[PDB]
Amino acid sequence: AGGLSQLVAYGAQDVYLTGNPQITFFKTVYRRYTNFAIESIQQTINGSVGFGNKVSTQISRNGDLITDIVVEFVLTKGGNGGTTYYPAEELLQDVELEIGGQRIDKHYNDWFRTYDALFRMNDDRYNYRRMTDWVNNELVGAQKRFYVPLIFFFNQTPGLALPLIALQYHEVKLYFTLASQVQGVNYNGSSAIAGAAQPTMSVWVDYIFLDTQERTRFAQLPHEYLIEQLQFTGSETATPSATTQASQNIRLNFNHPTKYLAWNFNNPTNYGQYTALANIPGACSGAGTAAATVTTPDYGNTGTYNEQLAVLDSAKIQLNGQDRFATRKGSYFNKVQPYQSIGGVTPAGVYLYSFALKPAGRQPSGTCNFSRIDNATLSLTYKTCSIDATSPAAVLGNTETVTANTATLLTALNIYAKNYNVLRIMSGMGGLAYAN
Amino acid sequence: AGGLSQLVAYGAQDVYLTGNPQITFFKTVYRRYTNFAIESIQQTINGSVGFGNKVSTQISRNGDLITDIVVEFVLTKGGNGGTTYYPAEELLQDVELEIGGQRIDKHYNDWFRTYDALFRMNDDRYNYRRMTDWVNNELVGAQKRFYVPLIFFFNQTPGLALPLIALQYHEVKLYFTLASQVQGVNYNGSSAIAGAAQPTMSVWVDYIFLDTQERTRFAQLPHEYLIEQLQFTGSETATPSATTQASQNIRLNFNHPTKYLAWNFNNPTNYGQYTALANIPGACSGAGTAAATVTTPDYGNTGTYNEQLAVLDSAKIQLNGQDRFATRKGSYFNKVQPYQSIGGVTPAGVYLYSFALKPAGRQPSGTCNFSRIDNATLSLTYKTCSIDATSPAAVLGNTETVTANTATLLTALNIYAKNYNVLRIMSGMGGLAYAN
Amino acid sequence: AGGLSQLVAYGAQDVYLTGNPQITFFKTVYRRYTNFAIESIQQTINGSVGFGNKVSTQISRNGDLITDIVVEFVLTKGGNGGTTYYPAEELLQDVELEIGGQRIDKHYNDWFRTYDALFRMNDDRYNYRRMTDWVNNELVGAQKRFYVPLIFFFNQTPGLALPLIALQYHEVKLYFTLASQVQGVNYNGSSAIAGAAQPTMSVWVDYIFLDTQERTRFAQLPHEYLIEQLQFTGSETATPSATTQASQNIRLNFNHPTKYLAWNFNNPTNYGQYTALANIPGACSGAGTAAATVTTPDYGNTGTYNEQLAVLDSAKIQLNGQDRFATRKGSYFNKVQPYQSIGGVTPAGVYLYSFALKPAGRQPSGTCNFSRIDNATLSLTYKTCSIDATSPAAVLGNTETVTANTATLLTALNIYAKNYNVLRIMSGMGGLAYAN
Ligand SMILES: *[C@@H]1O[C@H](CO)[C@@H](O[C@@H]2OC[C@@H](O)[C@H](O)[C@H]2O)[C@H](O[C@@H]2O[C@@H](C)[C@@H](O[C@@H]3OC[C@@H](O[C@H]4O[C@@H](C)[C@H](O)[C@@H](O)[C@H]4O[C@@H]4O[C@@H](C)[C@H](O)[C@@H](OC)[C@H]4OC)[C@H](O)[C@H]3O)[C@@H](O[C@H]3O[C@H](C)[C@@H](O)[C@H](O[C@H]4O[C@H](CO)[C@@H](O)[C@H](O)[C@@H]4O)[C@@H]3O)[C@@H]2O[C@H]2O[C@H](CO)[C@H](O)[C@H](O)[C@H]2O)[C@H]1O
Ligand SMILES: *[C@@H]1O[C@H](CO)[C@@H](O[C@@H]2OC[C@@H](O)[C@H](O)[C@H]2O)[C@H](O[C@@H]2O[C@@H](C)[C@@H](O[C@@H]3OC[C@@H](O[C@H]4O[C@@H](C)[C@H](O)[C@@H](O)[C@H]4O[C@@H]4O[C@@H](C)[C@H](O)[C@@H](OC)[C@H]4OC)[C@H](O)[C@H]3O)[C@@H](O[C@H]3O[C@H](C)[C@@H](O)[C@H](O[C@H]4O[C@H](CO)[C@@H](O)[C@H](O)[C@@H]4O)[C@@H]3O)[C@@H]2O[C@H]2O[C@H](CO)[C@H](O)[C@H](O)[C@H]2O)[C@H]1O
Ligand SMILES: *[C@@H]1O[C@H](CO)[C@@H](O[C@@H]2OC[C@@H](O)[C@H](O)[C@H]2O)[C@H](O[C@@H]2O[C@@H](C)[C@@H](O[C@@H]3OC[C@@H](O[C@H]4O[C@@H](C)[C@H](O)[C@@H](O)[C@H]4O[C@@H]4O[C@@H](C)[C@H](O)[C@@H](OC)[C@H]4OC)[C@H](O)[C@H]3O)[C@@H](O[C@H]3O[C@H](C)[C@@H](O)[C@H](O[C@H]4O[C@H](CO)[C@@H](O)[C@H](O)[C@@H]4O)[C@@H]3O)[C@@H]2O[C@H]2O[C@H](CO)[C@H](O)[C@H](O)[C@H]2O)[C@H]1O
Ligand SMILES: *[C@@H]1O[C@H](CO)[C@@H](O[C@@H]2OC[C@@H](O)[C@H](O)[C@H]2O)[C@H](O[C@@H]2O[C@@H](C)[C@@H](O[C@@H]3OC[C@@H](O[C@H]4O[C@@H](C)[C@H](O)[C@@H](O)[C@H]4O[C@@H]4O[C@@H](C)[C@H](O)[C@@H](OC)[C@H]4OC)[C@H](O)[C@H]3O)[C@@H](O[C@H]3O[C@H](C)[C@@H](O)[C@H](O[C@H]4O[C@H](CO)[C@@H](O)[C@H](O)[C@@H]4O)[C@@H]3O)[C@@H]2O[C@H]2O[C@H](CO)[C@H](O)[C@H](O)[C@H]2O)[C@H]1O
Ligand SMILES: *[C@@H]1O[C@H](CO)[C@@H](O[C@@H]2OC[C@@H](O)[C@H](O)[C@H]2O)[C@H](O[C@@H]2O[C@@H](C)[C@@H](O[C@@H]3OC[C@@H](O)[C@H](O)[C@H]3O)[C@@H](O[C@H]3O[C@H](C)[C@@H](O)[C@H](O[C@H]4O[C@H](CO)[C@@H](O)[C@H](O)[C@@H]4O)[C@@H]3O)[C@@H]2O[C@H]2O[C@H](CO)[C@H](O)[C@H](O)[C@H]2O)[C@H]1O
Ligand SMILES: *[C@@H]1O[C@H](CO)[C@@H](O[C@@H]2OC[C@@H](O)[C@H](O)[C@H]2O)[C@H](O[C@@H]2O[C@@H](C)[C@@H](O[C@@H]3OC[C@@H](O)[C@H](O)[C@H]3O)[C@@H](O[C@H]3O[C@H](C)[C@@H](O)[C@H](O[C@H]4O[C@H](CO)[C@@H](O)[C@H](O)[C@@H]4O)[C@@H]3O)[C@@H]2O[C@H]2O[C@H](CO)[C@H](O)[C@H](O)[C@H]2O)[C@H]1O
Ligand SMILES: *[C@@H]1O[C@H](CO)[C@@H](O[C@@H]2OC[C@@H](O)[C@H](O)[C@H]2O)[C@H](O[C@@H]2O[C@@H](C)[C@@H](O[C@@H]3OC[C@@H](O)[C@H](O)[C@H]3O)[C@@H](O[C@H]3O[C@H](C)[C@@H](O)[C@H](O[C@H]4O[C@H](CO)[C@@H](O)[C@H](O)[C@@H]4O)[C@@H]3O)[C@@H]2O[C@H]2O[C@H](CO)[C@H](O)[C@H](O)[C@H]2O)[C@H]1O
Ligand SMILES: *[C@@H]1O[C@H](CO)[C@@H](O)[C@H](O[C@@H]2O[C@@H](C)[C@@H](O)[C@@H](O)[C@@H]2O)[C@H]1O
Ligand SMILES: *[C@@H]1O[C@H](CO)[C@@H](O)[C@H](O[C@@H]2O[C@@H](C)[C@@H](O)[C@@H](O)[C@@H]2O)[C@H]1O
Ligand SMILES: [Hg+2]
Ligand SMILES: [Hg+2]
Ligand SMILES: [Hg+2]
Ligand SMILES: [Hg+2]
Ligand SMILES: [Hg+2]
Ligand SMILES: [Hg+2]
Repeated sequence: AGGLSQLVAYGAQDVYLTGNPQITFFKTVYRRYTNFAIESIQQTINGSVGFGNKVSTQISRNGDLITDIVVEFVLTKGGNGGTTYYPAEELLQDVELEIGGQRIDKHYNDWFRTYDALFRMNDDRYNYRRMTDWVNNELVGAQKRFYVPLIFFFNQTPGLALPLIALQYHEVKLYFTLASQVQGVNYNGSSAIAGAAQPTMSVWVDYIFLDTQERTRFAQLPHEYLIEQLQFTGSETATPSATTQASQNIRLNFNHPTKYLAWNFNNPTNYGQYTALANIPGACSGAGTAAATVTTPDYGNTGTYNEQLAVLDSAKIQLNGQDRFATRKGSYFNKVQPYQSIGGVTPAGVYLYSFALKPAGRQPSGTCNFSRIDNATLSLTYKTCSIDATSPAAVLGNTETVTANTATLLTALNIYAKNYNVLRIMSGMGGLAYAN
Repeated sequence: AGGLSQLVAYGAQDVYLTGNPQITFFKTVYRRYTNFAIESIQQTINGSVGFGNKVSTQISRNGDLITDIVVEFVLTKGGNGGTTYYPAEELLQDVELEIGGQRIDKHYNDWFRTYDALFRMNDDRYNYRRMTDWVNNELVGAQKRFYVPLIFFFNQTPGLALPLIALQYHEVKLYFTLASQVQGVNYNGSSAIAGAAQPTMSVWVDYIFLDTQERTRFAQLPHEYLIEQLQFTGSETATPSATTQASQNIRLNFNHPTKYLAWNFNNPTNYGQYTALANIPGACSGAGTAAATVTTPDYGNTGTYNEQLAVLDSAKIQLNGQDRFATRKGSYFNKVQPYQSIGGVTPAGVYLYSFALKPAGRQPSGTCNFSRIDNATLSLTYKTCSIDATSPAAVLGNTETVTANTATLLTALNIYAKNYNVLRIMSGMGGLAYAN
Repeated sequence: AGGLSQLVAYGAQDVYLTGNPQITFFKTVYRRYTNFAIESIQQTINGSVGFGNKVSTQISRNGDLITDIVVEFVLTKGGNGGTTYYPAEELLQDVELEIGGQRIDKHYNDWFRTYDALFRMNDDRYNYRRMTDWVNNELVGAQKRFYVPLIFFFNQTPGLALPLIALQYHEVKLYFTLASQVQGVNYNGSSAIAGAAQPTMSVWVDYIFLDTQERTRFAQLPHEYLIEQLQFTGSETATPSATTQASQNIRLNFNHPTKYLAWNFNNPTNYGQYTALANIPGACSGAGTAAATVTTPDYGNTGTYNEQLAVLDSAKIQLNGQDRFATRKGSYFNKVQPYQSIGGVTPAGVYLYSFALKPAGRQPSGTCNFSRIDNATLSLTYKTCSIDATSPAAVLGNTETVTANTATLLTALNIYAKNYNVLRIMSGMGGLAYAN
């Protein structure tokens, strides 16, 4: 009886499962690895740290490899609860990775927002906001230390750790541009906050110290790294109409085998506003009260999952004038494409089309070579922004192809593409195999 | 100092960890794969799309393999906030997969509910409800597009992608039965909603386009696929008593090496009602107010994690009249079995017993061959449904082996079993190795 | 067009991705494994089950291997909503694993709390609280069955399943110490709850039944298992000042290759209180009301993510009087270290420093050999606990290096280290390779 009686229940169908076993689940043999040690070491920042200033850092050569890099910010609130939306993230307006004077990759604050909306999830995503925002209803004057993790290729997996020991004659530098205006810190809307403190900045790089055997191999041998890059093109959204469905074709200027496309429609006035402001809880300042105004967002709750507030009705991609796939609704690129390939949840206003089975995985799993495509076009059709944004009854009770009239503020269209490339390192110098 | 001083701290105990390294964490070699492309292509639906109608689709032969399949529904609300509970999921009452006239698998809406409660989790599970329900407090008349992803074997992993190119002489068809009554869409309780719109349906299949090398291999070579199937038997729950603990033995008519058993006790009147209605927040219409009534649920919040509202007190399985394991409480099959083998959270009223170490994984990891068992029995003991469901003090303050008196409405008992089988494909035809 | 036109877009850059394929994503070959069966079997408990009592269990030899072990508790509430905080977890004050009279590992209730805060996440972590607490606003007299899963080496992965069949001459025993006072069960603060029921205890061990081939191998062959252990040292926190920043150096008495360090500052009066009590929602009894008192916590909401309520300002580790790394703020060890190596979220007051790339993984990925270090020191600097804890305006609006004046109650400092060891099993006896 019990367990033993099930073992005896053996038949011909078990041959496909347990006939002549190859593995066992009850005796794992663990792999032995190369000895190493990790140390997070502070870097020197060249230039004056302040709003709207450009600063740079040349990575010191303390260890053999480098992996994670974190930027530390200390900021002080200028408003009360819900008046900030990822201020530390917005503050890092853009960050450039350079090896031997050659640009390897460059990221932007809006990419950090889009990456977080697509590829982070669950408690990890909430911990990320803890690192970049006030999430405890803090008031005016609250001061907090923030941690912005970089997400370049060697930051995302130790298997791509950048070998400083093999880059003897090439310096590795990071160029930072700090934002000038950050909501809830030094600016409230367009009015500056008097007495707002300048930010203080610190840069920390995690180093790997290798044993003698592997150290000598890294220094003497040539290396090839399959790395990822970011491509970004900022376009102007066609003005959506309250009487007709506007359309638009954007020529895609991308290169290299590309894993996926990701785009959003954002209002440049408000960081992360990817959807239309409306008079429903969390969609505008003072929503559901006598002070409701759809001109100003509920900053702490700028994001939403309500597809009704998204502006894109349908979209498709064309290759040399032919449909790459049949037109799908905007919700397909927001819900189904992340469901099929990511497995998290993406707020409305952020869209994905994946060429890869696993776009979040480092291992390649399907790409499109945009370097071999003469014409690539993103065809867009917008909803009819005819809903009264001040009426919750109208916003919460409407049809698929209409949206709030405040969608006309979503004037900026940001399209991102994540591609692969090869970083060859030999004779103390690094270089990308393909420029375009 | 720092990192380097830890490397020198080397001893005899490090031999088991780093002595003669086999792997390194800092130089990942990625695998090269076969070139391919994905395209989601719309299918033709034969038959009239409407409530209570049967429609079918014969998969067109555009590509070499097929993977994901999504059913698109457009629906209009008939009620306000919290008056729908997975309407798009319920609408797809059952879906049958057929290859060459032979049934390969068949799923049901209640299986989608049970699968979601057991194997989906976190943001992925919330994104799934976004695809199948209104989650933004929408009002009467709100119209939304829904996406119901199929979960047959080739839908769940690209490694089991169905090769249409190798099924030249066998058609692959899907048979859909649409529900007749869906709460919050065309029916409110048992009263039809006047002017309710018929649903519109669309079926999309993702195709894989293979390169010439692999294309020829798939078309000429014989193939064997280790696939999964669903077995379902619907039984009548024994009437639980308010004065004694009712018991019941259900003979299990299952076959094949089975990964796990999953069952629920549901009230057929309400979709997904797996627990007793009670006068506590979220457990009945107007709970905690003067309009509270335990005859009608809070539809938007039909599920619960409160074990007190579950009807099963204890259960065990018997093999040929002998205990397969000692009796455990119903909470064990709801909490511990998912904890030990799934790692998510399952609402009360859904129970699991796993024969596998990893029942959610496609790779087999332990099964029981129900084809070699003459008698398999699920022995059940029910709680004494003697709690006053209208009293929150009684519901929120009671003992282990009692439940709310409204548990007598949980009359339907659905038992599911997930088994393995072999799909052999050769000479343009597919066929299952084992029928029973 | 469509998918097929992308396949033709092939170039020289695709050689690194798809040139001469090694793998395919569309034909997974699953591994065949050794046949087995699982059975959860109840154990005998020696000694009287009660608050403050020590009981033990000698594992019966029903099967070949053992894996998961769960302790079942039945408890009755003595208070209303939010008056319990993981009572089943606290009740299991400490549990010792012993093989042949030799201690293999020993865990504590505070380790369960710290482990849950660091390595559990998402729905799994919420399901764990369902197994160890009331989470449905239950009132006085509610009785619930709880499940405390053990987390020794063979409990966490079946690949380390303890082979009873190979331990013929060594008994495997578990020694439990039950807590004497549990908030919300038999004690309210320091006042006992009259008529509180003694707990009832049950111990269940999951057995693996092996087939003849593998059974004989396990019984005759020598075995080596790479297992993990817990090291714990309890220290007294230096009294933090409201006028200066107190500091403290703790000599670390640890051994073996250690994966990570984890520590907290807790108030022994309240289970899991890792942060200072304050007059903000969820931080003290009756917070935000006329009955607010920072002397008593909101038990149901004892944890927090608000770094302001944490007492540690900065910390670093020293090796033989030299900095192992540069000083970082306490939030770094609470936010960044879990972000970089765990990927969840950790409440404030729990700190991590990892020597491993993946400290939650069983496969070793970097350790420090504390057996080869003569002096290891944790250097601590505390915040100035000068904030008026009774003032929400002061707590929610302050600077980085200050905390609430109630932080002086965080007098206990618990430091944990997770190390590796080798369990050798031969001739029917088990033994650890290294004692220190
Ligand atoms: C994003 O989503 C989150 C999750 O829903 C929101 O948080 C929730 O808000 C609703 C709460 O019920 C829930 O508990 C909370 O989780 C978030 O809302 C915004 O941020 C929260 C923290 C609130 O801000 C706090 O609001 C209270 C203010 O305190 C003042 O309140 C006055 C009524 C008192 O007279 C005055 O003395 C202040 O309070 C005292 O100090 C506070 C800190 C103590 O807690 C309190 O003790 C109890 C007093 O000390 C003794 C805080 O300064 C502020 O940080 C939201 O504010 C809304 O909800 C409050 C419950 C309500 O009181 C607020 O009304 C006040 O402010 C509005 C203007 O905002 C005035 O018109 C009104 O007269 C009153 O003064 C307000 O309804 C925040 O939301 C608001 O501001 C946002 C800014 O982006 C946005 O504009 C939003 O639409 C607004 O609703 C969401 O951002
Ligand atoms: C499942 O769990 C969710 C999470 O807890 C619940 O959502 C929460 O509900 C409590 C809120 O505090 C919280 O913000 C919310 O997240 C969910 O509850 C159900 O769905 C929500 C969205 C509510 O429904 C909305 O309720 C308000 C209705 O609006 C009318 O309200 C009247 C008071 C006004 O006079 C009238 O003008 C309407 O409002 C106007 O229109 C709305 C859309 C605008 O927002 C409002 O502007 C502020 C007005 O415009 C100017 C909406 O139609 C409806 O969709 C829950 O309703 C409960 O909570 C409300 C806060 C409260 O107002 C409700 O009372 C009204 O309805 C009840 C009957 O339902 C009447 O008896 C009462 O007189 C009043 O008219 C109500 O207490 C929903 O819950 C209810 O219905 C459920 C149906 O399955 C179920 O029966 C449940 O027990 C009910 O409580 C949960 O389902
Ligand atoms: C941790 O975080 C959780 C998430 O925020 C909290 O839960 C939330 O609490 C706020 C709610 O709005 C929200 O819905 C809920 O999710 C949690 O709070 C604690 O636990 C919850 C469940 C509440 O406890 C319940 O509170 C109501 C009590 O019922 C009595 O209420 C009286 C007003 C009635 O007169 C009396 O008849 C009782 O109610 C009747 O019985 C209940 C069960 C029925 O539901 C009710 O029907 C509607 C009546 O039956 C007809 C329950 O016994 C108790 O379990 C929190 O309590 C706060 O919030 C309540 C909404 C409010 O009513 C409470 O006030 C009562 O108690 C306080 C003292 O606690 C008295 O001073 C006051 O006069 C009144 O009697 C109270 O404000 C719980 O929080 C409190 O207790 C904690 C103990 O650790 C802690 O001390 C905390 O600070 C307190 O606020 C959080 O723990
Ligand atoms: C947690 O956070 C909450 C906010 O999120 C805090 O509440 C805020 O407090 C400020 C308010 O403006 C705001 O509305 C409120 O949200 C909370 O603080 C404590 O709780 C509140 C409710 C206050 O308690 C009340 O204090 C007044 C007492 O009444 C006496 O007042 C005298 C002036 C009269 O002379 C005397 O007769 C009393 O009044 C009478 O009796 C009361 C019950 C009747 O309602 C009233 O009717 C008109 C009178 O009837 C004859 C109340 O009993 C008590 O409940 C906070 O108290 C502070 O703020 C008050 C506005 C202020 O008046 C208080 O000063 C009085 O008490 C102090 C000692 O506390 C005396 O030294 C002084 O002479 C005066 O008597 C006081 O500044 C509470 O905060 C105090 O106590 C806390 C611990 O309980 C804590 O120690 C804090 O630092 C103290 O400030 C937070 O706990
Ligand atoms: C989508 O957005 C548009 C633009 O914002 C919005 O239309 C605006 O609605 C407000 C109105 O003042 C503006 O003129 C209009 O542009 C639309 O709302 C819905 O469609 C419009 C055309 C109205 O429908 C018409 O109602 C009157 C009725 O005689 C006529 O047959 C019908 O077509 C909206 O109805 C609302 O506004 C009317 C002015 C008002 O009279 C209505 O009250 C009647 O009906 C309600 C129930 O709907 C009864 O409770 C009441 O006693 C009375 O009979 C009503 O307030 C309509 O919105 C309303 O219906 C939709 C679904 O069709 C949703 O449920 C809304 O929540 C609900 O307000 C948006 O859908
Ligand atoms: C489980 O479900 C059952 C069935 O619904 C429920 O019993 C129902 O309770 C309501 C009552 O009207 C029905 O007859 C009964 O079927 C049960 O509740 C609990 O058990 C019953 C037997 C009552 O206990 C008895 O209370 C009276 C007392 O003299 C006697 O010694 C005791 O056994 C429930 O107590 C409630 O209902 C009584 C009618 C009422 O008099 C009680 O008030 C007294 O006690 C309360 C505190 O419990 C005092 O605040 C008050 O001043 C007075 O002294 C009380 O309302 C009992 O429920 C109560 O206790 C349980 C735990 O035992 C829970 O905390 C409840 O939340 C609480 O209401 C359910 O447990
Ligand atoms: C951190 O904790 C400390 C200790 O708890 C706390 O200081 C306590 O604050 C309360 C006060 O009674 C105690 O003496 C003090 O120990 C600190 O709060 C902040 O710093 C102190 C020094 C005060 O600043 C001073 O305010 C008066 C002003 O003339 C002077 O220039 C300024 O330095 C706190 O201000 C509060 O308490 C004062 C007694 C009161 O007069 C203030 O009201 C004035 O300012 C407020 C806005 O700040 C106006 O709305 C009001 O009309 C009036 O002009 C005020 O209540 C100061 O806290 C206040 O400011 C900080 C940021 O500096 C936060 O926003 C607080 O939320 C806010 O209350 C804690 O930061
Ligand atoms: C969106 O459509 C709404 C309904 O017509 C308008 O109310 C709104 O106009 C804005 O707000 C109103 C109140 C007026 O002040 C307008 O001048 C303003 O542009 C539209 O944005
Ligand atoms: C923390 O600092 C607060 C502000 O000074 C004090 O109120 C608090 O003192 C406690 O509470 C007050 C109300 C008094 O009762 C004190 O005796 C008590 O110690 C400090 O803990
Ligand atoms: Hg393309
Ligand atoms: Hg418009
Ligand atoms: Hg079986
Ligand atoms: Hg009953
Ligand atoms: Hg060390
Ligand atoms: Hg202090």
